[PDB]
Amino acid sequence: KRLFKEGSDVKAGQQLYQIDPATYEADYQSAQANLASTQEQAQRYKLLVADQAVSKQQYADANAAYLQSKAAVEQARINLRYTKVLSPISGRIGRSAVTEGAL
Amino acid sequence: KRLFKEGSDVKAGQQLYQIDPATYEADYQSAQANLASTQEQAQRYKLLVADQAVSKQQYADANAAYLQSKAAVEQARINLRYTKVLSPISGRIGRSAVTEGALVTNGQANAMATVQQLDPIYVDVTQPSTALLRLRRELASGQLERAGDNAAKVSLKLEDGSQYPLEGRLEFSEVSVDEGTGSVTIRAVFPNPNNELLPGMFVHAQ
Amino acid sequence: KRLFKEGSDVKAGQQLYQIDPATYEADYQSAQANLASTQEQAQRYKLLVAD
Amino acid sequence: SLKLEDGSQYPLEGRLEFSEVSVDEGTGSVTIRAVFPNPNNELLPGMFVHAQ
Repeated sequence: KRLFKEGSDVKAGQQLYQIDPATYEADYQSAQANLASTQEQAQRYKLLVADQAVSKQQYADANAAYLQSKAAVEQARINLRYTKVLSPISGRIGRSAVTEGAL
Repeated sequence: KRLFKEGSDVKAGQQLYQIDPATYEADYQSAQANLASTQEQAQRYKLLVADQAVSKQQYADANAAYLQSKAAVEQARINLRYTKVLSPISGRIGRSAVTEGALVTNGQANAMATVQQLDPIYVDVTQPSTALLRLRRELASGQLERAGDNAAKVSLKLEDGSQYPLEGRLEFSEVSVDEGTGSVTIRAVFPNPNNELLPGMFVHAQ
Repeated sequence: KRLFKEGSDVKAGQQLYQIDPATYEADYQSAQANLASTQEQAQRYKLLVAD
Repeated sequence: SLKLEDGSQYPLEGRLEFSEVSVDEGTGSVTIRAVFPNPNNELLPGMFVHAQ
């Protein structure tokens, strides 16, 4: 959708466009699922090496994936956020040089 | 299939194309099968740790796969949904630049079809910034037939010279300015219920 | 469910139990989805080698 | 005050800041900016005008 009237007045921070978020929203929820998982996995292993119950290697590999996840999620979050195009400033906005459905 | 007549009228939300859903529909059903499985597996293990019957590790790995599945299904669902191309808006759709049996890719540059709303229809008029101010005044006073909160009533004279049977509003809100020539462009809105008016016509608002 | 009264009379062919079909029913629909897919894929390719 | 290209006299009055904004080192000319209020959008960019 292109939620603004060509020639109208918009406020800085106002959503001007909406990029189909279906998948971004999807990847993000996916990412978070993963993180929630790995995080736990790690936090647990962190107490097992503490008791020799698990090799330093294992806990390493664990905390390794945990970081990877945390990383992925943040990146997912950012892309999702960008699906809502906003107006950098406040002023009069003109014609939309892009058509709905455009790519 | 390409379920629409080139040159016809489509309603927003109307299926315009149908991408072979064979595999997507297949992957989706597949995904759901998997989820249905892992989900149960997890829900069970959740009661086993509750009774030490199973290590926290196992229940973890379980709920882990469960989440992965739930994830996959949702993604499957979305792709399947996209196999049914729909019209973003209501209007007149032209000639499909894609024929049944063709291969289409998500991200492809060229666009399959193009819909257009032609009723009402705009008439882009360009005047010198000064001239627009003038009329804006003539409106504020009364020298002009107030059409709306900020528009004047206007008639249209086609290129051939004929008088367009209907009357439209000429909104004074600027839509674009040519900082170069300093010219302004405003829009008139006329009714076009019989599609007598088409884009590109050179006309004159009176 | 265990749809029968202990001590009752049952007829041969009568459902006596019901195992949660949730997944089986799921795998089956899944399977058919797949087949419907591959089948088409094949039937098409059968005419392409032909040419 | 501002006088439009049609000769009209823009009602509102504005500031003419003297801090230079740019210099055409070629012609040595200097460019400064006036700041007028435009609450009704009567004023649009690209208008050739005179600051009085």
